[PDB]
Amino acid sequence: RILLKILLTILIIIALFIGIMYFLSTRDNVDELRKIENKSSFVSADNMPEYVKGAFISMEDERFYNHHGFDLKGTTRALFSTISDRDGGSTITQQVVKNYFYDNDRSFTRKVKELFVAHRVEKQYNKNEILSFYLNNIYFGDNQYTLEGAANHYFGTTVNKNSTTMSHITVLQSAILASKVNAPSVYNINNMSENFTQRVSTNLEKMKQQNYINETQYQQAMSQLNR
Repeated sequence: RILLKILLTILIIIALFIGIMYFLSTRDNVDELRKIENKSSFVSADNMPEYVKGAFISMEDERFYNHHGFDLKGTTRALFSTISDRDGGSTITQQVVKNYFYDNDRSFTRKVKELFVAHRVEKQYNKNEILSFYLNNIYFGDNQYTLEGAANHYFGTTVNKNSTTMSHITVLQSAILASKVNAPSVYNINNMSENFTQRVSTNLEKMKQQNYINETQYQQAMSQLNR
């Protein structure tokens, strides 16, 4: 029975190991997202075609508005399949937090602070705006980090439903960007591979699957792509 108590001490010590981790979370603030809500090229979600929105949602989080900034079962399955696939499963929120606080370093201990920062944003930000902070903060093909910052670069078009200037966003251009979110740099948006071409089709299929797009619009995104 003495052995079943040493399990305690360890777990309690793992338990407090995660306590201190909270202690650390403090030093970084929640406020950038308004600053990064200003940028050389900026946009908001509620002023973007929904299929652009789902172009990433479906991909990085099938049901992003449903979770409260954490996909505990899919995320577990995620890290359960990372080691078992080497191929989500962190939704859209944390992604921002990652790109926000710690771009240079990767770690588990980082993986943890990360989630404390996950709590701190759904509670300080609506699930539409965080989504947008996501898009106006990420790495695209060339040196672009907002969604609009690459839109004109590559597609010379616009992610604004409103935009009367630079051609309306297309569907068959939107998956390509869900790809982008991690696509660089082995994969390139200028000259693609054969497995590269593979994914967006998958990516699109969910936008169809989870119905961010009806049927008709999908083949017109499955035709112009193979030419």
